[PDB]
Amino acid sequence: EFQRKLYKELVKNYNPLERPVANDSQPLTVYFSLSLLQIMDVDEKNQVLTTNIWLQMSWTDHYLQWNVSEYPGVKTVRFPDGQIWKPDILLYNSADERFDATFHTNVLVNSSGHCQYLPPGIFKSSCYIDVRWFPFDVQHCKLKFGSWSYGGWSLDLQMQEADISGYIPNGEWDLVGIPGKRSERFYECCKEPYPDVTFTVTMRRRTLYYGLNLLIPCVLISALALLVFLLPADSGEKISLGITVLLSLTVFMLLVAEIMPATSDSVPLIAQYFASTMIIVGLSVVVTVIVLQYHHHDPDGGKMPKWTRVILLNWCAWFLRMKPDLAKILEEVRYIANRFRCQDESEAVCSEWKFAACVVDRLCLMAFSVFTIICTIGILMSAPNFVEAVSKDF
Amino acid sequence: EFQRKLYKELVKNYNPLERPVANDSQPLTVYFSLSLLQIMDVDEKNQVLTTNIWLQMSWTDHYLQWNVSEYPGVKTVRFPDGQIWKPDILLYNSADERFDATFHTNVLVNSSGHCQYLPPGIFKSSCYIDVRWFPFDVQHCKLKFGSWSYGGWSLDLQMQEADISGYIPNGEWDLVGIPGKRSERFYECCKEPYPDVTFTVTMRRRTLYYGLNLLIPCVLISALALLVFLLPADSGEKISLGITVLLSLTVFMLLVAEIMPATSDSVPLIAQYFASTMIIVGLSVVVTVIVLQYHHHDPDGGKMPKWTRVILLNWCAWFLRMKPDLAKILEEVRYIANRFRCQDESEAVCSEWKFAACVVDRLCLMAFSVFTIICTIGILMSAPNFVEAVSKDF
Amino acid sequence: EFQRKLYKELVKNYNPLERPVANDSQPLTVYFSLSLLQIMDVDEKNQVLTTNIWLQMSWTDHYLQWNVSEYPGVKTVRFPDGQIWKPDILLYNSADERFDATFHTNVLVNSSGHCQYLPPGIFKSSCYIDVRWFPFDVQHCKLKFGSWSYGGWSLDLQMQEADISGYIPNGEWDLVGIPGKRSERFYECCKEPYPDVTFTVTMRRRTLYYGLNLLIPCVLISALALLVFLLPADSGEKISLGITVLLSLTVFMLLVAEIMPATSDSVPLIAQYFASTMIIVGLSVVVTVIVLQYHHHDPDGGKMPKWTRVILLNWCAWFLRMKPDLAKILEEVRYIANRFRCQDESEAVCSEWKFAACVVDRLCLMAFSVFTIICTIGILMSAPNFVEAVSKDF
Amino acid sequence: EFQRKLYKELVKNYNPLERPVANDSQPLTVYFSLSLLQIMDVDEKNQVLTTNIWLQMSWTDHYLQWNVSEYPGVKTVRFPDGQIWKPDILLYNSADERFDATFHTNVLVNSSGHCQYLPPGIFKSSCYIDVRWFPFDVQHCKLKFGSWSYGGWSLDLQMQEADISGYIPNGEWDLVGIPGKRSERFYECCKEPYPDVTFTVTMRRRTLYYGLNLLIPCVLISALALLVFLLPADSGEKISLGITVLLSLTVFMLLVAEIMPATSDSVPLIAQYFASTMIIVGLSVVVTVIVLQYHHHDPDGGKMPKWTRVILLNWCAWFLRMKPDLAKILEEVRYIANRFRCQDESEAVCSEWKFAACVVDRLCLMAFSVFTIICTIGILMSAPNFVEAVSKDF
Amino acid sequence: EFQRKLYKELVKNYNPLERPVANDSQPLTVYFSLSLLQIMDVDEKNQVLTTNIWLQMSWTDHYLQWNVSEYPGVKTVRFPDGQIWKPDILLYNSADERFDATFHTNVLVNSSGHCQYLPPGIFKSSCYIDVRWFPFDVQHCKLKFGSWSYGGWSLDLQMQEADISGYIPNGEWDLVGIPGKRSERFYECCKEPYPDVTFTVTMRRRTLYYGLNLLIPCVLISALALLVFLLPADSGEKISLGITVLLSLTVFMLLVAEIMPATSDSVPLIAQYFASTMIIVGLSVVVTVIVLQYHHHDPDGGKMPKWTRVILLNWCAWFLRMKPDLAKILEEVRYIANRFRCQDESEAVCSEWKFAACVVDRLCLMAFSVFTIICTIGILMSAPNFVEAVSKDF
Ligand SMILES: *[C@@H]1O[C@H](CO)[C@@H](O)[C@H](O)[C@H]1NC(C)=O
Ligand SMILES: [Ca+2]
Ligand SMILES: [Ca+2]
Ligand SMILES: [Ca+2]
Ligand SMILES: [Ca+2]
Ligand SMILES: [Ca+2]
Repeated sequence: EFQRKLYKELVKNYNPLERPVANDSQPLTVYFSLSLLQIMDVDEKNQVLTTNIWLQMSWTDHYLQWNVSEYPGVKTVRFPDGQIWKPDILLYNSADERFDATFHTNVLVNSSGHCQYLPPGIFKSSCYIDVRWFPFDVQHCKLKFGSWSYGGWSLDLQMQEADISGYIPNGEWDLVGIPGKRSERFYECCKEPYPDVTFTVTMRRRTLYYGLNLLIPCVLISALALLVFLLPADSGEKISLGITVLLSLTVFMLLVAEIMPATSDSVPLIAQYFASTMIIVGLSVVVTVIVLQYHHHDPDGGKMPKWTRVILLNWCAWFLRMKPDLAKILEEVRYIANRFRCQDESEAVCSEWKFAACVVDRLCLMAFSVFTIICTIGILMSAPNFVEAVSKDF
Repeated sequence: EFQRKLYKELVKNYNPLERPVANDSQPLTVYFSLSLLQIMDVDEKNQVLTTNIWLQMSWTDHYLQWNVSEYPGVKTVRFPDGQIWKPDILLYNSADERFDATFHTNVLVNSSGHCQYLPPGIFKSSCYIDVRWFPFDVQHCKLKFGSWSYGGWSLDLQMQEADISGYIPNGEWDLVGIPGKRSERFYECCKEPYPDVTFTVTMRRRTLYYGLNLLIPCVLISALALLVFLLPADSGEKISLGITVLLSLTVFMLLVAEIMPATSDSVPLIAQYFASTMIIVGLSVVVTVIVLQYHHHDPDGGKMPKWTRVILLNWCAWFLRMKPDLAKILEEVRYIANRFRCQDESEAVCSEWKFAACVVDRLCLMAFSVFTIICTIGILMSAPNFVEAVSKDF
Repeated sequence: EFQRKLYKELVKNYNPLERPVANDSQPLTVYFSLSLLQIMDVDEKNQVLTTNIWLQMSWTDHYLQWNVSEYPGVKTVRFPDGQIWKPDILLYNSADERFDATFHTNVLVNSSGHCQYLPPGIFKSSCYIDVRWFPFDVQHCKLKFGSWSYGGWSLDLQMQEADISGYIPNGEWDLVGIPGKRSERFYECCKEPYPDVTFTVTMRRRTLYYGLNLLIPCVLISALALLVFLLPADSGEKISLGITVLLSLTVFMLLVAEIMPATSDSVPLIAQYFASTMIIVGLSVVVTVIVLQYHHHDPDGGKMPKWTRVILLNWCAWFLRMKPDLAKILEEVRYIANRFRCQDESEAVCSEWKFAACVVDRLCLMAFSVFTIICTIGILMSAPNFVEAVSKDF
Repeated sequence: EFQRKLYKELVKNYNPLERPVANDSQPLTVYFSLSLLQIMDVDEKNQVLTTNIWLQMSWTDHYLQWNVSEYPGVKTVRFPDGQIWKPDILLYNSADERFDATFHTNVLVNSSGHCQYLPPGIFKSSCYIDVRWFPFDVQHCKLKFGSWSYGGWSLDLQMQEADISGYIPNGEWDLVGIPGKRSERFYECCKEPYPDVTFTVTMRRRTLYYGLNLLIPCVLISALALLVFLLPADSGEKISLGITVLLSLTVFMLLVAEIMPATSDSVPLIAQYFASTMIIVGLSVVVTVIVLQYHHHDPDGGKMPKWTRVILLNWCAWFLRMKPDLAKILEEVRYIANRFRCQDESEAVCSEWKFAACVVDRLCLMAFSVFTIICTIGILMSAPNFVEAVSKDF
Repeated sequence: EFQRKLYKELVKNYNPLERPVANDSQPLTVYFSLSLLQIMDVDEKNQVLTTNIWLQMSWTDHYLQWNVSEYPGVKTVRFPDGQIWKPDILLYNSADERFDATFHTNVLVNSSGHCQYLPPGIFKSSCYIDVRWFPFDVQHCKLKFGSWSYGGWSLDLQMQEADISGYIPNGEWDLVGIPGKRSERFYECCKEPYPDVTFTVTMRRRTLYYGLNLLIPCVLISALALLVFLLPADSGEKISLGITVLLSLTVFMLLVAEIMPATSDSVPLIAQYFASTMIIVGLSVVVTVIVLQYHHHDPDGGKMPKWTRVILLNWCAWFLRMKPDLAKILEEVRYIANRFRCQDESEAVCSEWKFAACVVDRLCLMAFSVFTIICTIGILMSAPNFVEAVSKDF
């Protein structure tokens, strides 16, 4: 009886085109805020943040006011899209093909004209995603909101603190906070300035998944590449082991190339770590080739340079703690035995060259172990957020 | 004649904005429920549940009432979207870019004003998908529904049991049940509380497909890694077999990484099982390198430590039940034979070192077999739902 | 002059809400049918059938009637969506995010009120896709259609034979037929029953593509695995060949896992055939390891069990049709020759062990050939539709 | 002043439902055509042609006529969708989920009532894509257009030549032409026939990309498979080379399987060429196994059949142009030398068997070279359009 | 009070169909421009440029004028889509399924009738993407804009400089500039010409990511292929190394084939560089086979041609700076020693053939190093933009 009469009196002469203020010269105050429910996806390749957000706009409408004594029990009214004036607040850095992803809902309005409008939405926004320190990265994704066509002389956009009380954690991102800032900017379109309200979502990557799928797999494969330095040369499988580990390393390099944006603003930390690992395994194949040359050295070839027999077989070999008819028979058997003696001297030279290969294996075992550890530790702990990651996520 | 007259009388002065109650101060009771027809997809990567649902809302409309004696044969009427008041019940945790995925249909209304509204829909909802016990997991996906803009003082949302009579089974998920609960919650938006009705779909993963594509393939590949301990060392193919099985293991690790969400709330069971398997095969490559060092040991190198000739060649080798001119000719032939004797002693030392490699193969064959069985059995039967899975799905 | 006057008289007092019958108590008869133009896609992973369909609804409208003598040349009229009453027939098992995929078009209406409505559409429907016999499978995909909100007391849905005259064949599916059936069902929503009309599309998979991409590639790779039994052991490439063929077999297992739905209602025929093939190649690697143990057997190790020298070197080797100073010189040369004699006896034992490996190769060549043929033939001809496939598609 | 007055007079009593003809009994002539701007994509897997098209419809409207002397400067008027009658011409073989992909724009109308309507659009259409001769294929994709609900007694659809003046070439398809044909067909829906206008886009695949990504890579890999016949047997890498080239061949077979539709209307040319190449490399692995059996033949085994020592070591080896105490010492040394002599005869037999392997390598080098060339040339030049391709694209 | 009165007076008799000019014979001037905010994506495979753009249209409306003295404080008004006349400016080369991707917003209008309309949008446009010089390419993507249905006699489209003040850099593309040009063209549709305004976005690819993911990985793999020329032949791993590096090269060839459009307008620079690298590694496998033939040459086979013993073992070997009863015993031992002597001469011939293989390794090491460097440098520095790339991006 009363709800029917109010809806009829409130729409008399109403115009959703008119900005709802008593004095046309003043700007209309609009308080903007939002509630962050869920971070659905951070698309590092497309540089897009997907979020589930309820936006919160509130203002006063001069013409949507009634006396609750004259409409008993009628304290709030509701209006759908197009039936009352709303602020046309849009996400400026939308990455949605439709641009505006807001699902339109009612505007709630109480008897003093106070209007509340909380349209839900799944929003996609453009966010520079800084992959310099990935997977130990912190991202600061901006969500810029402002009236599209109402400047500051017409619409006084004000900011209120973001709501995270109903926020649902994500398993890949720890929300650090959603600080906001109201700015007043000029655009070359217009002489009037246009206020906006930007919310910056500070979200920290959780690193357990990436530790177990990217960082830890790489360390063990790096350790496998050092088993080439422990394989005997006579096994015949050093290059197979080494080059196969190297082919195992490209699957990870393509996994990173597939998830990282194709940008030149910097080189990700993961890229520097995988590139260094692949250069340490790629250099262990180069060293393996040199080792095999020493092991398979032709004894009747060039003698061992004196610099080599001291640098390897003395210094490094100490540091590593390795260490008438009867005369014709005589002539003929002497040839057989002398042939054996020549084979022993050639064999001794071969064993001497083989021992050099063993020393080079041990040296480059130690050398590549130090390179792996320092590069692994140095690259990973160069990230500002590495210590925080191992404390919280491990 | 009568259907035409009723549709004309029923819309006189009607307003789809007005909540349809006789006394404005009372809230309107709305019974919400749903019918689960089909679970279309559980997206574990995007944390999204897709379902085919008919929602069921029912209420009374004070103004949609007629006397069937005055409209003979006219017992029900129908109204499309926007022509009569409806409750704006929305899925709160929608994951649809449009947010609201409901296909709007008629509202059926009989002569006493009882309104029935059953819009079908394909819904996408946000569901925390707990992959801790995957593939023997049970999921509890919530579907939260409530009026967006009508609080409890206006809309008394009530719950009714979910319908599963027309439910069509899925081959990957056994519906355990769809219990629902009506809750009354406060939000920082509003001083009035807002009732909602949540339905939790309890669905058990069926594990035959994952047994045959993830778990069983892994067991056999684990068994293949133990064939390296049975390959003779002289074959020249131990590292090839071992490292190739290890490269066969990464295809599965990338298959899991591709279907699992990138989260740090826990490590899936499948991840722990594949990671342990890859550490058992990766450790069989380390042990294989040690075996080859023993087999290819230089006889003129360091002698065998006394601890090694007892631990392996006595204890473990028993447990495993393995086990003037004529003088110049004399001098020259004595060298040939003594050279042969030195070769036999060197060969005996080599065979002794080769026998150690064989014992180490058998020990690590048994040791890695126990590790594989205990890790396989221990990790799999640590799942609460493993026994149920093998009973129902196998 | 007359078309303008008819469109004006026909809309006087018309209501698209009113069901178009003269007697409100009777149900309106609606004949439903469809024309199948093209099967666009059978999505076995998502269990979705895509089809290009024109639906065919026809009924009578009491108020859309004129005398063609009074409107010369005006024999048919046309009305767009929302301007005249239509039946709200929907696909019940729609898999489209919008649910209703029908493109709305005109309703044609002649002078006696007969209405024809043929909206085209690309439809996606939920279809249980039975992959038990894939790729020799026949599918029976249902398309359930009925009025959403009009029960049987209001809408007498009747069925007419499906049109396939304009059907365009697909290269993967031979349409067997589109039988339909009208059913009358009750739902827990409603006390009134709701008729529906279901069309079952019986479509046979054409198997040439899958013969050439799945079945034939697998047979040849199975034959390659038997070449390991023909490779000499001294080549050093048996495990490389065997395990490489095994790695070639996983690419196919992942191709099947990617196109098959992740369901536990059964194991596909292709899964049983590839799993058996991979178990025959995986068992040829196990047997290869045993062969290499025989070939590389240490002659100074355990002697050959008497059961082995009869089972292999007699039975199977027949079946397969294989088959003062002068005394010091004397002492020293006798050692050299006796050392040679011991080497010959050790070599004879080695050749004896090598011959056992050759016999085992031939036995397991024959044994695995029979297993491959019987498993290949047995699994493939266990399909009811295998004989039909080779007759029609090959 | 005049544009305002014309828009007001022209809509008086106008009805967009009425077909715009003076005599209702006559059909309305509509000239249909189109402008082909760009071929966006030919989807061979989904059998869908995407094109950027402007459609061109023109007709006369009896009621949209004015005297330009009475509306000075007003020579054309414009009307948006729904405000004037339009022909409901649709693409019949649309593959778009919405079915109708036309972007609606104004209808231009001059003073004699002539209406021009050029809606742009991105269209997806169903096109049988004949992959028999891929990548040297020519496709004839039909675009069928006709009024959905207006038959020939109401709408006289006429055809005009297609415009390609603003056509923008594509790098994969050379437009050969867009011939059109107007047809008059009957459908089982209706007793009246329905004219349509079909345009067939004849487009020739440009083959440079596919020459460099499919055909040329395959030829070189085929040539690599012949290097197995040049590898010495003592290298120990024949199977590794051969089987690795075979694994290199499957990456291409899966690339083709991924881009080709899963159809059984024929076997593509590329499929026959890759299948023959893989059977020539797969047969070079079989022959390699036979070669290794000859090379590793046990000298104490079965003698060489006389047919083998003539067919290979005579004929083919000519064609290929290959080619008291002193008596105890005597007894003992005679054994040593006779043992050497037996080793030489066994070695001579081994070298004889090794020479057979070399001849078989050279024969099968020549034989597989001829097979590769004839199969490569024969399969490729069996395409009708191969000569055109190498002339235009190379 | 005044905003309400202006919105009411301004819509009296207004028609959004009427072009807003005082004199109908004159064309309406419209200034078109745009603001480039962000380049979202350059799709080289689909030939589509995605951009975030605000379009800027401005014109005068004769009927939207008021005296601000009569409406105090009312200086601007706003109108939504369909309520006032707008120019129907469309992107001509749109690649969006909807064609028009513009998000409609208000038109701002001040008291002298000046209208400003800045609809945002995410636009997809067809752009010929010239991949000839990829990854050192510069692209010139056109965005053609014009009124769809208003020709030059009605709509005088004028151009204004593009705004890039709010442009946000992209990590893959450096915006070089957005020059625009206004053109007046004729179309076969129409006798009247139709102005358009085209903006060409000149964007330079940033090459760090592609240097590290495509170019640098390829160089090192090319260097690895040269390690085959340093591996000793006795290692038994030359083909394994060589062919494995060749299989490592196909992963890159498929990565390029996946991101490049399938076009025959040219061969990309990356394609020529990878194809040359794969032909240098593929030719190092051919040369490796020849080397192994020399190393494994049968000493009892054909002698070394005199041309070979000079070209390799003299010239190239200097350039490279490589370098009664007692008579029976006598007869028997003479055989043993003469057998040894024959083995030494055969061994000397073998070592001579082995030395040739070593020289060929060193020659082809140097030769392939020069080929790699010249092909690497020559192909890369043939790009006009290579020097700019290394200066700016490295
Ligand atoms: C505008 O109105 C004011 C007061 O009503 C008047 O003085 C002024 O002349 C008007 N301007 C025009 C251009 O008519
Ligand atoms: Ca992420
Ligand atoms: Ca699932
Ligand atoms: Ca299919
Ligand atoms: Ca194509
Ligand atoms: Ca790009």
